[PDB]
Amino acid sequence: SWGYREHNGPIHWKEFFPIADGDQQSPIEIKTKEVKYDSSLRPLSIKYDPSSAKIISNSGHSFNVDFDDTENKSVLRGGPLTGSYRLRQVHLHWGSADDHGSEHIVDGVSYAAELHVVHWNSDKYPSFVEAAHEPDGLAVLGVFLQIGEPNSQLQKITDTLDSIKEKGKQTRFTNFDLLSLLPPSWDYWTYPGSLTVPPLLESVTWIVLKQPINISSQQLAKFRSLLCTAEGEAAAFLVSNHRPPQPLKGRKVRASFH
Ligand SMILES: CC(=O)Nc1nnc(S(N)(=O)=O)s1
Ligand SMILES: [Zn+2]
Repeated sequence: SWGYREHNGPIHWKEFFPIADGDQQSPIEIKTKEVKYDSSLRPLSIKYDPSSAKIISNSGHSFNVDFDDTENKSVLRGGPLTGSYRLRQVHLHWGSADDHGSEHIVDGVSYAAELHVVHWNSDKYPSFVEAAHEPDGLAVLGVFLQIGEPNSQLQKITDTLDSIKEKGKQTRFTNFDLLSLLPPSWDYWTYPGSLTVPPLLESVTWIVLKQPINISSQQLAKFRSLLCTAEGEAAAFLVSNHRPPQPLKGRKVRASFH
């Protein structure tokens, strides 16, 4: 089974999922010199209801804050999107050390971590499962985290880490102000890509914010104390869970800003 360890890591993924070498894989390196502004891009419209969050858990590959997507209370619209995309989950990627943990990298630079807000096209498809199999089915908002002062908006999440240390563990997580976690500026880059974890489906319209948010070194270290293994099973820490940048393959990276 896949993972981020030496024997089941990203370089080995093509062995289980041939699509790992697809033409629209994520993440990628964003080279600002090659980015083209597109006036046809609309401003992002983000409406998040704090009552949407339901639970947080350890999937074995990251922590997952799952939201109730039966309702249309939390949705993402605008940007490069056509229609409304319902909020589904929030998770985080990091590396074994502060100097290299983000999935997407900018001009050869890796941030310390990267937050992903996963949405699906509820306007066209019946469920996230089916949307995940369509080119225009998913939209993932990426937020870079860079080392800085402690971020009090992460406390709610970090306080639960011990209760979901083991893979499979979960605890109730509600009344979460996701919006306040985003940077003040929503300027972003967008390109067609895929999920960064198996099944690596190429159904994602990526929206990566340019402005990063802060996290202290102490805070980030807590996520590395999570295990990618289950209780009663041989232990292994989830010290790193980011996929290396993938070949752009001629895709166009667009900027919503000048
Ligand atoms: C259930 C679900 O959301 N699966 C995902 N797989 N990859 C994702 S990511 N890292 O590309 O946002 S989300
Ligand atoms: Zn992710």
